[PDB]
Amino acid sequence: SKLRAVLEKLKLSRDDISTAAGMVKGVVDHLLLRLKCDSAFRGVGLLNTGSYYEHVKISAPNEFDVMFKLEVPRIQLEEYSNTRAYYFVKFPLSQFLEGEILSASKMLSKFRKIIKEEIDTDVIMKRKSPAVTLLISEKISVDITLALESKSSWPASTQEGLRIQNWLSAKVRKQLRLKPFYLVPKHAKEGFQEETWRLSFSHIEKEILNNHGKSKTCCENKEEKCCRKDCLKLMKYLLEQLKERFKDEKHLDKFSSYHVKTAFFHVCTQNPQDSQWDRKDLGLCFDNCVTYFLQCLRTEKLENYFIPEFNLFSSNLIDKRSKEFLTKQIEYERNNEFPVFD
Ligand SMILES: Nc1ncnc2c1ncn2[C@@H]1O[C@H](COP(=O)(O)OP(=O)(O)NP(=O)(O)O)[C@@H](O)[C@H]1O
Ligand SMILES: Nc1ccc(-c2cc(Cl)c(Cl)c3[nH]c4c(c23)CN(C(=O)CO)CC4)cn1
Ligand SMILES: [Mg+2]
Ligand SMILES: [Mg+2]
Ligand SMILES: [Zn+2]
Repeated sequence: SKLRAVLEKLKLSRDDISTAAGMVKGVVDHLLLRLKCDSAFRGVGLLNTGSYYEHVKISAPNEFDVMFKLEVPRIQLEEYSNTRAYYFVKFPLSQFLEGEILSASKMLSKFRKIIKEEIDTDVIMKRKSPAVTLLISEKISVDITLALESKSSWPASTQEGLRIQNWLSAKVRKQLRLKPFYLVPKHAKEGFQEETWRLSFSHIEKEILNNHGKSKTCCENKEEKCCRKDCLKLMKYLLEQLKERFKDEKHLDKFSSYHVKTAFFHVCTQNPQDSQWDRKDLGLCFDNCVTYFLQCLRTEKLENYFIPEFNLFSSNLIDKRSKEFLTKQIEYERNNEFPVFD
């Protein structure tokens, strides 16, 4: 009942939803119209992503993630430095070519420049993530991310990813792998290799979260109201609260809600049946998520759900001392019934 009461507090107000949805639409629509006038961005289209469009945004609808996707035919990818997730792209995009290489930084710079010049709305741009980040009315943040869309087969680094066959089905895995993949202008470390792009499957994360049960009717009727999204919301709030309490501790700076989202997908793979997420077992299901995440921190292993050889918890990305620090705080919370929720 304590956790149910937490979830009630995390619910988004209907009035805040209605107001925020309109504020975002006015800004997104204006920017799309302007970008389409530029020869380079003429084919841009909207793809809504992230927690709001997955219905796992908590507390307030004050942060929205959108991709401005651009179909680019006939791309050839070259993996950068065995990073598994970062690539060079080769083939009105000639202005962005360095030789045969399509520069992520040059395309992002023009995209940001156009947005900056274009912004009944108070809109400011936050300093230069692949996103151009806007703040509407001092309240609503919007991450606008240029994304190249490729309709080709997914890169080889994904061959063993997306291990959903025992949960969502092999047929679904095959359908999802026929969808496009995206490249966003987030550069690999080098200093950054400023031509490099990063693979993204944010659209598939949304597809899974909004169609998340083994039963096709999961969450469509009162007898099948599972606790999967509630558990992700509680894990997100646990991490948010810890990061806020420890905001002056560097140890928590590199953790993000994507770490809990990725751990959560792995728990769904481990626990594929809807009866393992029954509403009446909320506390146990949340505990399964917390203990799984603790195991990831201890073993220093959290594979990207789509790119298994990309380890989000590698010491190259997050120091061992930082993972041990977060382990200590989560263990204290688990051992004391989550006082950070009170
Ligand atoms: N480290 C990462 N690796 C890959 N994709 C990422 C990473 N961080 C963020 N993303 C993607 O960017 C999207 C938006 O990021 P963000 O707004 O930080 O998180 P979110 O999923 O929307 N949850 P929230 O904290 O509620 O905003 C995520 O849903 C992911 O698809
Ligand atoms: N609309 C979207 C969706 C997906 C991506 C995105 C994609 C990839 Cl592959 C990576 Cl590694 C990413 N890292 C970050 C993001 C991102 C976006 N992001 C936030 O949204 C912070 O609130 C920062 C950090 C970007 N914008
Ligand atoms: Mg978000
Ligand atoms: Mg964001
Ligand atoms: Zn469900």
